[PDB]
Amino acid sequence: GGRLSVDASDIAEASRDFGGVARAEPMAVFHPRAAGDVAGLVGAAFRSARGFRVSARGHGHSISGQAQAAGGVVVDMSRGVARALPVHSAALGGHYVDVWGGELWVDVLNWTLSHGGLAPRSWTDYLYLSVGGTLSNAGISGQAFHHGPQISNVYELDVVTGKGEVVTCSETENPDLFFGVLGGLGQFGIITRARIALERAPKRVRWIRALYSNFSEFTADQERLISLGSGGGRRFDYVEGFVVAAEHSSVLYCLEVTKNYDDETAGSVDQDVDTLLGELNFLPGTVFTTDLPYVDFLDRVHKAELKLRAKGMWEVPHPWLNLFVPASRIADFDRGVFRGVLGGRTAGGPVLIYPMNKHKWDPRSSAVTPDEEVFYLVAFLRSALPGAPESLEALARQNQRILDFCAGTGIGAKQYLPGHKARHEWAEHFGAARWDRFARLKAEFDPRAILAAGQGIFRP
Ligand SMILES: *Cc1cc2c(cc1C)nc1c(=O)[nH]c(=O)nc-1n2C[C@H](O)[C@H](O)[C@H](O)COP(=O)(O)OP(=O)(O)OC[C@H]1O[C@@H](n2cnc3c(N)ncnc32)[C@H](O)[C@@H]1O
Ligand SMILES: NC(=O)c1ccc(OC(F)(F)F)cc1NC(=O)Nc1cc(Cl)cc(Cl)c1CCO
Repeated sequence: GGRLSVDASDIAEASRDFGGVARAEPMAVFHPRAAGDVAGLVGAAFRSARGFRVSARGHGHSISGQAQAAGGVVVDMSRGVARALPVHSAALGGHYVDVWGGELWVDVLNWTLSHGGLAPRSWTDYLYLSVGGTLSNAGISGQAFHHGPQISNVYELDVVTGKGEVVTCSETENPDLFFGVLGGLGQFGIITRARIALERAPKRVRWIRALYSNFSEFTADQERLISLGSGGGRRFDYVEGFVVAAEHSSVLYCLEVTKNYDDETAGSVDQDVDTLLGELNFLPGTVFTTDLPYVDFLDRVHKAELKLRAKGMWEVPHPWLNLFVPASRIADFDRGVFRGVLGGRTAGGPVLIYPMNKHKWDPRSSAVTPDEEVFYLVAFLRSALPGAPESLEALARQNQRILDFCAGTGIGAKQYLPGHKARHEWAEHFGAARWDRFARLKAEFDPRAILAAGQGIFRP
């Protein structure tokens, strides 16, 4: 059913990622038509004497070669086939939609909106990412504080294991494989189908930004906003934040919130926004508001992408670092990182910061979060200058200084999209109990370590 390709443009693309550093080439790219084709290729690799590497490629958004299969086969999961329609279940209480693992979230959104005006409730900031790719990590944006990450909004999967077997899993059947695959860094199988939870989509968004010069007030407000919702009370539907340079304090903190509304709630949206904002301690006269359709809001980062491609600033190295930081240690992070490591005239990109609630993350999954109820995501999304290798080198040293700071002060930070490569680093990342559950799962579902070897956790 599928097609092996040795096309130079296919090899070149499967040999790079958005990071622009890791460049391990495969022998061929496999283009499947269905799940049985993926099972066939993984089956062949499992049975092969050498046991060649097989890695699924979503949209190639990895930072450090996580989707590369050195001298093996990259499965180009992109499709562009008949799509399953959203379904209502009186047992689950709501809707779901079965999607192909290679499907882009942007295409899922458009499909579910055009079929019942439905949409997933937990997003990523950027929608040109595969479903299987985000579900192998977590899938985070401003909704995770309330709905949990995307791995907390999936009912079932079809997984092609490292033994080339197709398995249907969920909380009730084969749960070990289901929870293992979720946040599992592609280690135990290839997601060929995911059953995404859906809600009735809002039609419009009231998008707000408010400035702060005091980090204690900014963090205190973010932490209060993510605690709202008891008895279905008033709350924002999205809570993010970012660190801004001065051009009271030389560092400004931008709080970013949204209030989702439809035809029925259009009347109460203005009062709801003013009531929630009134309780906050942002700088007076720093409120910036936008009103736009839901799709336009969710697609905001693709618009930033278009501006970058127009300036030759998209195909540049992206040494992006993502950290989860316990809330008990976040104040020290401002002093030491935002003002310290990144202080002064440092040479491009956002630094996002916002808290989340650990209780929205299922502890049975493979995802690694700090051992604290409230933790922040700190996303250093700084890009290197075009055709300037030294720019990448300086950003890499800065990232290592951030990591050294956390280790040196005992901040129990955890890396999201972990870029570790040594066994002792992975053991520390997971901790003893989680490492044991991880390795046991690998022994059962990928004993030959065929899958996602670019993650550099296990070796054949
Ligand atoms: C490039 C980028 C990434 C990004 C983002 C914005 C940009 C410009 N915004 C994000 C956001 O707001 N929130 C978030 O949580 N992540 C965000 N990212 C990162 C993104 O989630 C990751 O890059 C992730 O890997 C998904 O990207 P993609 O779909 O392109 O997947 P990949 O890089 O090729 O693969 C990643 C790993 O998973 C394995 N893999 C891929 N597909 C599958 C399937 N179907 N099943 C199982 N494993 C799979 C790869 O082999 C690799 O190990
Ligand atoms: N403000 C924005 O949201 C954003 C803007 C520009 C952009 O850069 C561009 F090059 F794509 F234009 C990317 C943005 N956001 C983004 O990529 N976020 C992101 C990435 C990873 Cl790798 C990991 C996690 Cl957790 C997150 C989510 C953080 O909230």
